[PDB]
Order: sequence, then C-alpha cells, then structure tokens
Amino acid sequence: EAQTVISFHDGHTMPQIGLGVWETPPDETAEVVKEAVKLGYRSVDTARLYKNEEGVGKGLEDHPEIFLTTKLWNDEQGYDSTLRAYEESARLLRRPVLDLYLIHWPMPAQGQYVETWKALVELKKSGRVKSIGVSNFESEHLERIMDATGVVPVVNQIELHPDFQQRALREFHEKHNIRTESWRPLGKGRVLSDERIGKIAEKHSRTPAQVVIRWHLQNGLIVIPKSVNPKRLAENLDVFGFVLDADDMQAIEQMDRKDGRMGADPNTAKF
Ligand SMILES: NC(=O)C1=CN([C@@H]2O[C@H](COP(=O)(O)OP(=O)(O)OC[C@H]3O[C@@H](n4cnc5c(N)ncnc54)[C@H](OP(=O)(O)O)[C@@H]3O)[C@@H](O)[C@H]2O)C=CC1
Repeated sequence: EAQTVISFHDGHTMPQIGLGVWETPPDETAEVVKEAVKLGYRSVDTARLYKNEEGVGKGLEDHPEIFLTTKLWNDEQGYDSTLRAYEESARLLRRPVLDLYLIHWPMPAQGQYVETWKALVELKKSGRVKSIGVSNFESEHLERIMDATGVVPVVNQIELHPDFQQRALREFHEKHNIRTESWRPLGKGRVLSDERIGKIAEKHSRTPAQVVIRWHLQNGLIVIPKSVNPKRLAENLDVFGFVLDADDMQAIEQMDRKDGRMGADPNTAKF
C-alpha cells in the first residue's frame, strides 16, 4: 500500500504526508527527524520561527531524497531580507536547494509580503529553490501577489481540520491550481475523542487519528501531522490501507464550524 504524492502546477511533486516539526530544540530535533525518516516519512516541514533548522539539517544528513520545506519569518519580509533569509536557511539545513519555501504569514499591516513574494519568484527563476508557496494567506492576499507578479504559489499552507475545513478558501485555491496544505490537521488532538470520528474509526478498525488524516488525504490535501511519539509517528503514516466511504466523508464534512479556528486569524495576527 504505497504512499501517495501530490503534484504542483509547476511540475514538481511532494509526498502527501510529512512530518510537522515544532518548537523542538536542535538536538532533540535531529533525533526526531532521523526517527521519522527511519519510519518512512518522506517529507519534513519546519520554519525559521522554530530556530531548529540546524537540527533538521543534521537529521537529514544522508537523506537528500527527503522533501524539505521551510518558512520565512515575519521580521525577514522584504525583497533583500528574504533573499538573505533563504540563503541562511539553505546553509543551516545543509541543502543548497530547498524543495519548498513559504512566506510564514502575510502580515498585511507590514506592507512587505508583495516584495517578499517577488524575492521568492526570483529564487525560483534563478534555480535557488525548487518550488515556492505561502502560508496563512487569504484569497485577497493571494490575489495581490498573483496580480503583482503573474506567478501563482504552488501551495498555501493553512490551519485546516474537521472543525475548520476552509471550504471557501479551498474553492479559490482550486480556481488557481493552488494545492492546500493542512497545518494543525488534528485540531490540537481535540477531534480525536469526537464520537462521530470514533464511530468511523470503529467502522474501519483504525484510530481516530488515522481516520482524520485519511479524511485530509481523500480531500486532496497535503497533511503535516506533528508527533514526538515514535508510536504515534508510525500510526499517523499507516493510512494507505483503508478508504473512507461517501457516508464517512459526508459525516466529517458536517463537523465544519464557523467558530472552529484555533490559531491566529491572518487578517488580525500580531506577534
Ligand atoms: N504555518 C503555520 O503558521 C503553522 C504551522 N504549524 C504546524 O502544524 C503543527 C501544529 O501543531 P498541533 O496543533 O499540535 O498539530 P496537530 O493537529 O498535528 O496535533 C498534534 C498534537 O496531537 C498529538 N498527536 C499526533 N498524532 C497523534 C495520534 N496518532 N494519536 C493521538 N495523538 C496524536 C501530538 O502529541 P505528540 O507529539 O506527543 O504525539 C500533538 O500534541 C506543527 O507541527 C507545525 O509544524 C503550526 C502552527 C502554525
């Protein structure tokens, strides 16, 4: 039962499930990354925010095949600053050419995300990075960057889980051939004890976590679940052995809530 992959509009391809690295210190980070790779993760996602790209870099040492994504933090937005930030990240990650680079937040009040996107466009044009995308962008922000550059992000990585399904934004992505990547895919773990999910889990002899990740997969979404537990890491990846049926998919669709968002709202975020 092979893992699936999602391909971008730019012709590049990304494993559909990856490891969300969080605020693990460098040293523990290397060992988590090494363990996850041993387990069969083919993709790792980190961010400058986390200050652990050195750890990820060391954990991926003999693993050039692993799809590597990182993100430019808010305080490095700007054309020249983003160029410098990308080159620093590539050094710390010990991968001269990264697979995906993302703007972490639009931060509209900063007024810098458009010039940041131009830097990413230049990084892609010059061959310094394979693919470029964004994170936490609303449709308006996507419109702005596409209008200014004519270059469409391959991915927008957004908070997405059964309580907050981002349906309207996904309709916009669809229209522009932008892939959706889900962060917080388990909604902090809250959904894992939901009865509706539990019933679907019993139905397939899988865990609630496995049901939820499979739901993201069946929606064509790239998913980066986070775990520090080797057992849960293994479990989260074991999701190519079953299929959620139409009834299941409808049942999860019904969980969407107007007040489901758990993280910052892009339009109002201040750090
Ligand atoms: N682009 C952005 O702005 C942001 C991106 N992110 C990304 O998304 C993630 C968000 O964090 P979080 O809400 O914790 O993410 P998730 O929705 O992936 O939930 C992870 C939590 O659930 C637990 N868990 C994972 N697998 C299982 C399982 N099989 N069974 C039971 N429990 C499980 C974990 O505990 P344990 O680790 O002990 O297994 C952890 O506490 C981070 O990895 C980060 O990379 C986060 C914030 C912002």
